[PDB]
Amino acid sequence: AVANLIKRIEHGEVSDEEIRGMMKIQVQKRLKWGYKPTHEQQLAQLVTFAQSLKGMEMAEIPLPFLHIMCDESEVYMMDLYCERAQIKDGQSILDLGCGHGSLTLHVAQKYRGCKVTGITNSVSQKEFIMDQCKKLDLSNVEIILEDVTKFETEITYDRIFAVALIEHMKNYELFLKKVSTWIAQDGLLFVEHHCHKVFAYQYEPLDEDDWYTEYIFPGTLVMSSSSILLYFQEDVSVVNHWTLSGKHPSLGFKQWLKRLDDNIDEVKEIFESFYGSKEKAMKFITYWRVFCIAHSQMYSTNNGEEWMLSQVLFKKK
Amino acid sequence: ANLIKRIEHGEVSDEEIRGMMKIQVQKRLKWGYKPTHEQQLAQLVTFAQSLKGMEMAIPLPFLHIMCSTTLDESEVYMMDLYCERAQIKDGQSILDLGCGHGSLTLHVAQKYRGCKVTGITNSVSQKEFIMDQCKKLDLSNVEIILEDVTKFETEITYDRIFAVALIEHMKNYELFLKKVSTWIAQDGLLFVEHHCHKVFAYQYEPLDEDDWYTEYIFPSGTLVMSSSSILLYFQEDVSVVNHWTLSGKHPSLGFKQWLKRLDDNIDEVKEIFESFYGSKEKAMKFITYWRVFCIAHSQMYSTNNGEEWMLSQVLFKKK
Repeated sequence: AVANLIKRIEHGEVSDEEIRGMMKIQVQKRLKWGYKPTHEQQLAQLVTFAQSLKGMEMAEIPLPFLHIMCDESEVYMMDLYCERAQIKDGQSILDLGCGHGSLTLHVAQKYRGCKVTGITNSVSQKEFIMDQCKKLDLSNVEIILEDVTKFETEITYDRIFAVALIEHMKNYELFLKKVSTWIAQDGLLFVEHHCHKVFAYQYEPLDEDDWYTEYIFPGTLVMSSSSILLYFQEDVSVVNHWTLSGKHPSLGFKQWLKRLDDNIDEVKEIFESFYGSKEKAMKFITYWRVFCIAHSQMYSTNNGEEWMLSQVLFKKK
Repeated sequence: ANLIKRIEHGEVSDEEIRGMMKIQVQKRLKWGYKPTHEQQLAQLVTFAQSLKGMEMAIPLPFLHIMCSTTLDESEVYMMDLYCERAQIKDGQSILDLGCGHGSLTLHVAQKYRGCKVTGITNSVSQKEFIMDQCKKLDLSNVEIILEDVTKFETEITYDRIFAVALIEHMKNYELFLKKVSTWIAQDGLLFVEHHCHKVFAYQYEPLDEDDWYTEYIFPSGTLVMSSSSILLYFQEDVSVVNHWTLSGKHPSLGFKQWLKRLDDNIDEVKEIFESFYGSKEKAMKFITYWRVFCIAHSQMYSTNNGEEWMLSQVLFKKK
């Protein structure tokens, strides 16, 4: 019944510093769980995990919040995406899970001859984007409101982005097979995924003093490893593969935390309207604070050489 | 330069050679390991992409001599492990690329009487070291084709293909696997084993002015040491089904055992080679080369308890 610690964090009786201390322990426990004494064992563990994903299913916000939130490190990364995806003016572009449309809007403005199509889960996000289009006068963008795991079209695209989407997937084979059908002749697919450098795992509690896992990930999601997509090349082939150290996401979470805290009184306002309650507002806020605190700590581990980012460029076949 | 001459006349002990290799090894590790995963990975992918621009690629009495575990037993254990991981079954057509001594080709053909086994060698000799074995063992399910795998063309497809100790001699893995993929039958499999370093890959180019090992052992052919995961980046024409590694202790042990049999029988071997090469010292020079090869590589694969250089095995299906 570990479930008491939370409202303590939640009335603020547990400091950010204590939460980092707690995550340090969680990190050491996860690393010890995953690492193996020999390469033979370490690799077997990864191939066995990849095979298990093939037995799974592909997969399982107020607008004043998006306005407050949503910094040129974001710009750097998005230029890096365009360069590694070899974007050229004139191409048709598909953005899978475009979210806040940060990438969709950036490409549309940089490459005015491109046609950029975004696919999103949410009304609020489609709204934020297509009304970002009106202020930059972008005629460049179409947003389709739909489930990516359910979407399909006769249309093919020169370039497909899949950033922050793998994190919600389990059966990578079914995902890449479906996406492969949308790739035009000589088209390319760019994927970015948070990972551990060496091993993969499902978010399951490590022992009965592990609160992080069920708190942050209440059913079954997967942390990928940096090389795991190399074992899913039945329908696409790898063109290139890069990683970036955990310091980059670490900083991202800390900056996001800062923007939230710097604006906390108006965020606290927005979520009371949206949720109709101060208690529920308070618990959205606490969840996302702990998320940033805990993941900032996680990605910083060992100078960013444990958890990190993986980017993979695919072509069809 | 003159270091080489001296080794050949036996004024450079085995222990000195092991020591020289320990030094070489520490230099190669320092050269290969990078401070960050970003750089480490970049080094590997850039190396694999460079392979895509490259080309693809003994007296019988010696073979009769050389052919805690004994050498014999570990060899049998390894060939049973190949048959298990390659999912061999009685009745399959089986292609052995670079069948060499013909050990695996004969092992398979003997165990699965219903299999047809075809081997490929580019040798005057090895072909009937195998074909002599067949007439002896009274096997009729073996055919050996005299040919360079590099230029070999066929329209036949096979349920199972073996490529063991072959990749070590190749550079452009992309070209190799494309040609081979066309020989895989419907629902067939390709089993590859290669020596490698666990993390990084390299061409055998001298690390510095004191690097005698690289030129002495790999004069040219601009040969390549693979990494354990490098074939993952060569999946345009084949798809990985499984992937295993075995620690360096296994090949290290093998190199030690081979040297022991060579040394246990040096009288006969010198006889054989100096007859065969029509020159005594030219025979001391081939013998020295293979002794140094075994001593150096036994030491290399032993490094850090077998966790640096090792064996990688990859099972592929057709795309």
